[PDB]
Amino acid sequence: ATGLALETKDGLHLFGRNMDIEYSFNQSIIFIPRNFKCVNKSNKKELTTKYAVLGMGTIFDDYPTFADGMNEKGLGCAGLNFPVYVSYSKEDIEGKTNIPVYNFLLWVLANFSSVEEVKEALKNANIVDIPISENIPNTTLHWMISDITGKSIVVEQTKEKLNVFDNNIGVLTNSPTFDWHVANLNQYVGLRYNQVPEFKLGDQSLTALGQGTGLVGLPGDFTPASRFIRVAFLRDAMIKNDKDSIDLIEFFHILNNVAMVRGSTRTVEEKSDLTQYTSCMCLEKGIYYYNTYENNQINAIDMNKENLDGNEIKTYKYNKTLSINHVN
Amino acid sequence: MATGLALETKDGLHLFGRNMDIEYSFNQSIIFIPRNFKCVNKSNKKELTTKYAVLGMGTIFDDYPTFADGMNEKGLGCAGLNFPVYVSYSKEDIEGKTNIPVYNFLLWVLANFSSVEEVKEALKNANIVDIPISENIPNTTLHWMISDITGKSIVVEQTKEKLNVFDNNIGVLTNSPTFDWHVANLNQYVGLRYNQVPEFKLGDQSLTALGQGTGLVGLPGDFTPASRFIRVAFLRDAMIKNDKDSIDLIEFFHILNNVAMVRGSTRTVEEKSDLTQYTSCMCLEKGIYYYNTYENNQINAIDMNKENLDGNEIKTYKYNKTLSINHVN
Amino acid sequence: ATGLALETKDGLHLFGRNMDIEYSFNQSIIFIPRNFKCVNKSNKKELTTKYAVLGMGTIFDDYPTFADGMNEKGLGCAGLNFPVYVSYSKEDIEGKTNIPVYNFLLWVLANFSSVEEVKEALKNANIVDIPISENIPNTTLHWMISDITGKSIVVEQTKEKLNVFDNNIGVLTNSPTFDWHVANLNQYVGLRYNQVPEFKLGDQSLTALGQGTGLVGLPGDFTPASRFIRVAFLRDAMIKNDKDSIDLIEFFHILNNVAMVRGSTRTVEEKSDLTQYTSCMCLEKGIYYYNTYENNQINAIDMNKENLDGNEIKTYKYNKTLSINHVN
Amino acid sequence: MATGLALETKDGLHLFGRNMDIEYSFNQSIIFIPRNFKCVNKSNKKELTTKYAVLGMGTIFDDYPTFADGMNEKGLGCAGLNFPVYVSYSKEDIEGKTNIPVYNFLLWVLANFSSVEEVKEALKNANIVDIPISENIPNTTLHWMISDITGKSIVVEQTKEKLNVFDNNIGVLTNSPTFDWHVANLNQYVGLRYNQVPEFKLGDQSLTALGQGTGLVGLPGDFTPASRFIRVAFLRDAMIKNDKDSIDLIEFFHILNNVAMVRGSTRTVEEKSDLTQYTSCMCLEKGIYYYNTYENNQINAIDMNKENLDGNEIKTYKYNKTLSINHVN
Repeated sequence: ATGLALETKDGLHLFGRNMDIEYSFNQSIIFIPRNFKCVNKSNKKELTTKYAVLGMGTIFDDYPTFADGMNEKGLGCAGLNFPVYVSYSKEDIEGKTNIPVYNFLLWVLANFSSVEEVKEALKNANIVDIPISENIPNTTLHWMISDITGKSIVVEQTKEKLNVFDNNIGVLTNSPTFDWHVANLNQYVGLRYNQVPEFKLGDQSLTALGQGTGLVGLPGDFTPASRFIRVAFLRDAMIKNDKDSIDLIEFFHILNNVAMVRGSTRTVEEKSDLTQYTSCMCLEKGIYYYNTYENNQINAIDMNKENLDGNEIKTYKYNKTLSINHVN
Repeated sequence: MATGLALETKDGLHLFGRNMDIEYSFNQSIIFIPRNFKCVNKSNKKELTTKYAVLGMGTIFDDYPTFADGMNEKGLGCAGLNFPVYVSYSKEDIEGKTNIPVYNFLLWVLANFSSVEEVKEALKNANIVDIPISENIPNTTLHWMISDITGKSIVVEQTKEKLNVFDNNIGVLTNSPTFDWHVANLNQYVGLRYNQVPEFKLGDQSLTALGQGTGLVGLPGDFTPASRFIRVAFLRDAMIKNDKDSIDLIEFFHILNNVAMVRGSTRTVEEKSDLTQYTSCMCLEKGIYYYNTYENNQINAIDMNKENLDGNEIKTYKYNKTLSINHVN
Repeated sequence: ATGLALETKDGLHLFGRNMDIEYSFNQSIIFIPRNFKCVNKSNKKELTTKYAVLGMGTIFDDYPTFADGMNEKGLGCAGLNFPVYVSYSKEDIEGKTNIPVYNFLLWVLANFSSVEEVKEALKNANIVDIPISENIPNTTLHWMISDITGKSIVVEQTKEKLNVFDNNIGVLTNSPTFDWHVANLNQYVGLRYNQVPEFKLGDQSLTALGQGTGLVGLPGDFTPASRFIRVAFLRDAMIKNDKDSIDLIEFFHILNNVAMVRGSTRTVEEKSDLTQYTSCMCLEKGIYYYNTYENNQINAIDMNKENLDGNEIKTYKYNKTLSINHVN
Repeated sequence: MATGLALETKDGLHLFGRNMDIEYSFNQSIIFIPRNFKCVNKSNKKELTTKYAVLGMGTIFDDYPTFADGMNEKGLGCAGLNFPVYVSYSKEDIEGKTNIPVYNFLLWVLANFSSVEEVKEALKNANIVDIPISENIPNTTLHWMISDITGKSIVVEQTKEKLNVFDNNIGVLTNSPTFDWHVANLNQYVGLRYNQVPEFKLGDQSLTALGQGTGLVGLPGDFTPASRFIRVAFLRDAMIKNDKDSIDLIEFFHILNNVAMVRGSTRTVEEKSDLTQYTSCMCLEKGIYYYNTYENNQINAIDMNKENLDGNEIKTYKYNKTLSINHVN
């Protein structure tokens, strides 16, 4: 799983993700209008949305849970895998605003409008390991949150406390912790985007045989660490050199580089780990762009073309049928 | 440029295409040439009458077509990839050989021959000469990949000594150094593993895998011809080994997406961004030319069978640079 | 700077280091006998040794400061560079056992006999930034401590508190923090010591053209992180496969691999960064083995061949003259 | 095996030697042969009378010497390194050529020739034949490096087609693939920097160097012939570029120590540990053979000028495997 935040040539903010899994999770695009009451049948817990929500997820006993999404105010949140360094409390903690793991994403999007608003509420917050339904256990997760100011934060609950890191890298991946990755970036300060044409090795002259010689040392594998490295420097390079050319498609070019291909990443259960879908949320415009592994054409769902004061949940069929434009 | 790829689908169809990695636009369009079309080079008066119908990406200077990558009606496909050094074109013609200009080699293969085996025989007494398409447009240093409906592919490189015709059992191609160098370089990566390594007992310390893809650690991530060659070769192999039965059109694109250049991270000495301008994919049996671009990632299809193969006009199609979004609601 | 701990084929414990610097620090081997009073002229601070000390260091106004050394009871300590993540308090902290940076190494060796003894005292301890002399500022440091039990710890004072990590890796380098390096090891679980002879790449057969194919992916550079990786896996490989063959010279073979060579590592001041010396302490026998960049022959100083109840500091000239054995 | 290295000291003396990377012992000792010594192979009755005095590492089977690496009185040095594939020895003799057995090539160079230029000319009509030193001891697949007091070095590799004699402007050598492959592989690492990169501004995030040697990130750390070749080549270059005036005997060892194999980390398929058994260094002008071992790291010197160069006996010296400690007190 890879998370990305970007700013277009005309002020707009793009925030999305790569979902990297070896399976399906019955996912669909889910729309929730303003003032919508949600009741969990299992534990009788209630949530009424203050803002309209649009994102990817699934529904259990009429209860919506999200993998990533955005609200009407331009706040976006993505839930990425966090294998070993995560730590949830099994029961509620007194004083703290206790949030069930499955419900954290919705809680961010339904209640708040800005990154700052989320920051403040998260000071007295705690993630509790209570499942959505009794035999549907919570997954190991950590979240990236971004808004229309261009600022992004990272939520990671360790054994010590709930950490809210400022994300000045603009990207998130998976384990280890965020501070580990930021420090790991220092190991790669020798990388150069500019072409290195020649090298004088004494009597022998060494000439570059192709482009991209200045990046030799970049890891090519699909581990969380390597993917963090690639996506961070690819992003940096684009901002530095081609800021005026950043539009919707550039978001996908960066993430495609860290996308898992069928066959190359095999689990111990002998399944192929794929980048099943890539989403991108235009926060200002309230549009959920996404494409899948089977169908690469960008599909757009606009929340402003729905009734935000509606009474029902609207869902959209996950598109896994390749769409080709026939020229002749 | 470039990365070349050949692949066999679950239904047993053969896909052959390429990435084009240049930092500019060469005014390209998709060119179609019918059977028995006489192509007249106005600069040097050289004729070419096509035996088979031809379709692919290229450009036209003075009514004369030249290809970067294409295919014919017989399911023979050819792609032209950059080859900086290690290539020597004969300045003047050679006596006894079949003298073929650099710009014209690609069309020569597609217009005259139906199969790879037919090309191999004809290339025994062949030479590539350094004659420009016009006066002011010099020839680019090129090397080619040719594939057909049998599943076999060849690499054609002209060195100072001779014109080499390698067998391509890897199914891939990039750029300099020579093909034989790249094959030998694969041996460095015999320790790569597609399977997950979950743990390692470091004496007293237990090391557990942080995420997926630990076996492929050591793979290069950069965009040099060599590093791109290794990635595309092993990614391909992995898909054949584990998922032979799921190979289809879009799998071709996923493989090449990994070795695709991104804006900003590959900067030429003339401070310009090198990008994967377009990715083409030719379904050889069906004669359909699929392609997307850096600007528009939707695959566009151009079927040559929908045209009159006995026509008398070269037909072109505009190069799509406008993103095609599907508005769901 | 690289630190290493090892166990011989016959029970003995070897602990030492690589000193990687672009300069000289007027270093010499320093011997201190039992019950020796040390008075700092600058700040009038006092220290009387409970145990005899032997190690590498220098002397300012009759005050000894150590880079690495051991005591008579078999406790060893090495002080390695810790650039950015270190944090010393400028003044003393009440309650805590405040220790000046320059004096920490001696404080460990003079007062305690075992790793456990040091662990206990370090619970209420703090490192204070007080210089040895007014214009001789303290360096950014973190320490590895090991004894005759085979156990090793790592002392790192961050902004939060004083951390004592259990070193089950048997090695130490430089920044980032120890927990960062231990986590970074997970990225390299795919490494194999065993030869990978062939690979079936479909119709093409790939055959190994030399030995050591299973290690492809190992970093070759001389950064603290890469050197941590190499030295940790080289150590592991030796324990696993050739435990019965581990003697004194094996210690040097491991560290030589991570040793800096003249010319390759240039500082911003255009100086060549070298592995100036490599020390190795046989903790049981009380022998300080070491060799330098100029002279590679192992030189041995035995503390038991000195008067441990003596009255003076004994020093030994740092050997930088190559010693060759003439066979004929 | 192996890694070969040539280096020029501050005083202008020429050092040539090698690492030997085998997982066993081949009963080796330092062999000395005086002028005009007749070496008689008892198995196949072939003669060799030396023109110059010879010294180096090797072994003796049936009173006949064979070298792994050595030098002569004239300052010509030669080393034999492993060459798994890409080498083809002629099974039987070739008509017209100078037929030289594999085991005998090293001594042939040192006994008959004084300079590299003299060797080059003689190698024009030369061939390496696959004749064993005895009946039951087969020839190892080898390739050689020859250097002299001029500072010039050559690489000699016999392929299926011809006997190649490359110029060595890198001053280094390892093993398979061929020399020309390794030279081309250096081009992949043009972005390596000996100088420290202190910082990198990643937009909003400031990245500062954790330690020293950030420019050389991307360098391979493993012990394959290729990875060893790259490290030894650039480490050498760095020392010449920045510290030309500090080059002396021990600098030779520091360079090779980096590409030296450590016990346990290089495991053969026969589950044995591959080690750098010995590291030799020949001072060509002075005729002194310096060497250390895996067991004893102290450099041992054997001066050939201290012997009677007009002697009538082959003289040997025991291979030192006992650690030499200097007891200070």
